[PDB]
Amino acid sequence: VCDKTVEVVKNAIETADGALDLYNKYLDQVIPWQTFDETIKELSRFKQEYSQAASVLVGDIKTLLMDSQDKYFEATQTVYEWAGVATQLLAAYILLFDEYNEKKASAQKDILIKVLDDGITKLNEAQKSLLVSSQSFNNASGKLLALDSQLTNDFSEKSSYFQSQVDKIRKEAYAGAAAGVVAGPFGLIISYSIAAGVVEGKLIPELKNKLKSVQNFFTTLSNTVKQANKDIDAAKLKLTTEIAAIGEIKTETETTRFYCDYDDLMLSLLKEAAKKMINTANEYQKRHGKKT
Repeated sequence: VCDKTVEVVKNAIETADGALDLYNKYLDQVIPWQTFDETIKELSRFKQEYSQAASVLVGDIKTLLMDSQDKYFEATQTVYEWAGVATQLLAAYILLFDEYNEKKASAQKDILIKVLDDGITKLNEAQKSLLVSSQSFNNASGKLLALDSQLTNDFSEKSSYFQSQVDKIRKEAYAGAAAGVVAGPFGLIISYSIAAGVVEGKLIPELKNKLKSVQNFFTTLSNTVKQANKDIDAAKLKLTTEIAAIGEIKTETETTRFYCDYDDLMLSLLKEAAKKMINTANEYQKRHGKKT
């Protein structure tokens, strides 16, 4: 009757492991969290130079990115705790094979069920955080679209904004000395001969270039936020399936007798299945700050 018991336990461990791996090898990897962290820290740059409307957008975008990041870490710390429970519990599971008996088999059953049970609990808590993270990415992406529209309007050659900058640069250059340099918006530095229009219509292309690069930046962020959103959505969807499968597996395990006459292969296969999740959990915790 062993091979059914073996099936159940292997499936239990591998299923739990696969859910953990949706964080460990998917979420932690395919979303550029680090890039987002750098971006958040930079977004206040040049805040006073944006139009009133653009400024509000950029600000709101920053907050929403901070929230998305905060929520992914909230998810991470919940799953971390499960990982820590799983790694110690599965090591005990492995050791209980030593000088096996019916008591130890019963102990193994309690251990597996706890790992599954704690898993369902923690992963479900984590889902709520992932959903919020998702909704903040989504709201951010919408605002990034509005911002792109706002900037096209602002940076348009015939706009009040753009003209207000062209003449500011001109005034400073006429009030300055020849063969100097003039500072513009968003960091721009220009040579006196470009600004004063010694060669007419050659200052504007410099301003256009700067403003376009600002817009290109927000477009790159938009593309990256949109992709992050699909990826987080795909993971949390897949997690809903896996959480439910863990639930069915827990119920089956509860009605499963662990004490049987396992052959050598079966023992090895069971130990290996447990070891693999232990490794996954250790790699996860180490990435998220677990110190030796």
